[PDB]
Amino acid sequence: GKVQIINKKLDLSNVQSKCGSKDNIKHVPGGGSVQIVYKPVDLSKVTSKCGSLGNIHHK
Amino acid sequence: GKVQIINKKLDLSNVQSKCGSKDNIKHVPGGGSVQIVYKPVDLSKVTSKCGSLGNIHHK
Amino acid sequence: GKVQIINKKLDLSNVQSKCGSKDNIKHVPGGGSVQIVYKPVDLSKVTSKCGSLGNIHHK
Amino acid sequence: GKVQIINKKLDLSNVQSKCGSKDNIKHVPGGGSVQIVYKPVDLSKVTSKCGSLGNIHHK
Amino acid sequence: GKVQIINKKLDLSNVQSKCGSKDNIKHVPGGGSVQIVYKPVDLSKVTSKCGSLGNIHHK
Amino acid sequence: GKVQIINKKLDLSNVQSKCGSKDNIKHVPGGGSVQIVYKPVDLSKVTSKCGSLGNIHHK
Repeated sequence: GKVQIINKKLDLSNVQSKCGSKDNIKHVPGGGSVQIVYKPVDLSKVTSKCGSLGNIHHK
Repeated sequence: GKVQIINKKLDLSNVQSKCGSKDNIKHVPGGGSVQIVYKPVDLSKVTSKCGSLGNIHHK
Repeated sequence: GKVQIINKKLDLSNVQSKCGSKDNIKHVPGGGSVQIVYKPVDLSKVTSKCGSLGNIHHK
Repeated sequence: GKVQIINKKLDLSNVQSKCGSKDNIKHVPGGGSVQIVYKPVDLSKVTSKCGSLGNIHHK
Repeated sequence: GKVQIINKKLDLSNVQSKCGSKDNIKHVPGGGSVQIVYKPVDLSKVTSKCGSLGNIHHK
Repeated sequence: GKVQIINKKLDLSNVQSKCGSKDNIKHVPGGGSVQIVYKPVDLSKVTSKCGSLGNIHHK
């Protein structure tokens, strides 16, 4: 009678990245009173080398 | 009688990236009172490489 | 009777990138009172390379 | 007696990029009172190379 | 009886890019009171290259 | 008997780009009061090379 065939292959990916990240004072609603005092002296050399943010295949 | 065939391949990707990231004082609704005092002195060298933000194939 | 054949390949991508990024004072609704005081002296060299933001094939 | 054949290949890409990125004071609705004071002194050399923002094939 | 054949091969892209980008004081609805005071002395060299923003083939 | 054959091969692209980019004070609806003071003293040297904003093929 009837015949049916299905093949699927399915990749789904969702990548958020920050190579070498620094994040400061990230959220301040400020209800009532808040005070923040911070220095630093950073002198910063940053190096970062992110890999493929990906779906990837080889050879 | 009747025949149906399907083949699929599907790759779906969503990507967000920052390379060498510095993020500062990121959200301040400030509904009452806020004070922030911050330096730094950065003296900063940043180097960064981001790989393929991608769907990718080799050989 | 009836024969039907389908092949699909689909790559779907959404990408955002910031190579070398510094992001400052990103959102201030400031609904009451806010004060922010910030320096720095950056003295800054930035180098960045972003790879393919892509769907990509080689060989 | 009926036959149907379909082949599809589809790439769909949406890309946004910055190379050598800096963002400052990105959004200020400022509905009450806000004061921001910021320097920097940058001395900034920026070098950047954004690769193919693309659908791409080689060899 | 009826034979039908379809082939499709489609690349679709949407791209936005800013090589070397500095973006300052990006959006200020300023609905109450805002004061922003900012320098810099930038002393700045910028060099940038953007690769093909494209659908691309090399053989 | 009735036969139909279709082939399509399509590249479609939309691109916006800037090279050596700087954007200053991009949008100020200023619905209450705003004051901004910002220099820069830049000494700016800029070099830039945007590649093909295109659908492209070689060899």
